[PDB]
This record gives sequence, C-alpha cells and structure tokens, in this order.
Amino acid sequence: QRTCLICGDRATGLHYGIISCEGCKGFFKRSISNKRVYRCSRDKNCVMSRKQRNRCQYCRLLKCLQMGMNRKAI
Amino acid sequence: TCLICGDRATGLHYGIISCEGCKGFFKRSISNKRVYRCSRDKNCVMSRKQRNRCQYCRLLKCLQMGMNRKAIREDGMPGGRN
DNA sequence: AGAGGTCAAGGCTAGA
DNA sequence: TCTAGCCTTGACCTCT
Ligand SMILES: [Zn+2]
Ligand SMILES: [Zn+2]
Ligand SMILES: [Zn+2]
Ligand SMILES: [Zn+2]
Repeated sequence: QRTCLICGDRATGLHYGIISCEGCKGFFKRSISNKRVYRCSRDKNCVMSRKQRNRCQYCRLLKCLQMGMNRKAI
Repeated sequence: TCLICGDRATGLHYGIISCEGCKGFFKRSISNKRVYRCSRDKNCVMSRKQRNRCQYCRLLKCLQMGMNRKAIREDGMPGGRN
C-alpha cells in the first residue's frame, strides 16, 4: 500500500524511474512526449495532492523531475 | 449519430451515444441543478439548428434517451474508467 | 513489470 | 449570461 512520490495518491508500481500513480505517470508521459512548457501562475510552491495536483501543471512536472522521473525513457 | 438531436456523435457520454453539445448541456444542467420551463406544448423537436430553442425539452430528451445523472461525479475528478 | 494506448470523465474559453 | 469545440485527465487496457 505504497504512495505516489508526487501527490501521495495510491501508487501502482514504478513509472519512469519512481513509484507513482497512474495520473502522474500519464501526466509525465504527455508533458515529455509533447514537449510542453508550463508556467506557475503563483509562487512555484503549489500543493500536490490527489485533489489539487491538476491545479498547477508546472509544479506537478517540477516535482516529477525533482523526485527522479527520467525523461530519457521517452 | 446523437440519440438526442441527430448531430454527429463523438462517442458515449453519460450512458448513451451523443454529440459534444448535448454532452456539455447535460453536464451543465445536472451540476448547476437547473430547472427549465417550456414555453409551448412540451414537444419541441430536437435537431442541430433547433436544440437550443428549448432547454426544457432538450433536458427531458436527455433523460428519456438514457443519460445517467449518476455519471456526474461528486468528487469532480476527471479521467479514469467507470 | 513497465512501457504505450484507450476514451469517457471534467476543464477551458472562443464565439454567438 | 449560454453553447460547444477542443483540451486535459486517469483507471484500465494491450504490448514489449
Ligand atoms: Zn501522483
Ligand atoms: Zn504552481
Ligand atoms: Zn446532440
Ligand atoms: Zn419545449
């Protein structure tokens, strides 16, 4: 019963290097494959939870990379 | 093809085959708890260029054809599978 | 397992 | 106001 290193949601195994949920797995895949560049509309310190992760793409991706998700896979 | 207005369907939405218009209309009608009223004989015809002439008959047609109110999520989370 | 793919949920905001 | 075309998302799915 392990948790996503990004948002704390239930994790389903390792994805792109680190334990994570299906949401952050899918989010990271789409951000890298499509070369998306996000920007925080606030203070670059947005909360990452199941209910609030979708409210800032920039901080979500930043967390993904900081926690160790490997872009090289794609 | 949309079961409500005949417009081209984009897939299943809230239970039945429907277009993006009726998809969004049903979502807005349920989430905002809208009550509409018909200004005629509660029998307005539903087509692409006419569905927007009576919100009451459009919503009644949505429910008749099987659009499910329970398909709007209380937690408001997107994606996944039902 | 852990990649990539599926496709109906909800989100955004032009255009009427 | 409201509409709907298009985008973003994620629990399952197939594939390597
Ligand atoms: Zn996560
Ligand atoms: Zn942020
Ligand atoms: Zn329709
Ligand atoms: Zn009517």
